[PDB]
Amino acid sequence: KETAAAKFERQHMDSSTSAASSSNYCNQMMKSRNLTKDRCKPVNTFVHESLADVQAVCSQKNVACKNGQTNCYQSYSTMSITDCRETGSSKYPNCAYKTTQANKHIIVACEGNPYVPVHFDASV
Repeated sequence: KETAAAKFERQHMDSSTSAASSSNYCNQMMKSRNLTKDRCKPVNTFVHESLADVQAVCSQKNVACKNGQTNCYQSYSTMSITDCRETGSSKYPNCAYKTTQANKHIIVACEGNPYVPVHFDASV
C-alpha cells in the first residue's frame, strides 16, 4: 500500500509551481492528485517548496498536533502554500474548490527512519 510519507507528498507537495496561478488551481490539483476520486476531500493544503525543504521541518520546532500527538513540527520559515476548500456548490463527483494563496508557517507530523512528514496538520 502507499506509504504515509508517499501519501503526504501526493496530497500536499507541489514543487512544480511557485504559487497557485489561477482560481482553478485547486479544482485541477485536487482532481489530478486523486483527492476527489471517492469523495470530495473537504480541505487540503499544497506546499510550493522543494521536498527537501518540507522534509526538513521534521527537524524544526516541535509542537503538539491538533489531535495532541507530539510528533508535530512547525517550520521556522514561512512557505508558499495554497489552501483548497470546498465551495458551497461542490457536489460529488463535481467537486469544486476555492483556491487561496498564502505565505505561512506549516505544521506537519513526522514518522519513520528517515524521519519525514506523514501528515499536514495546519498552516499558521
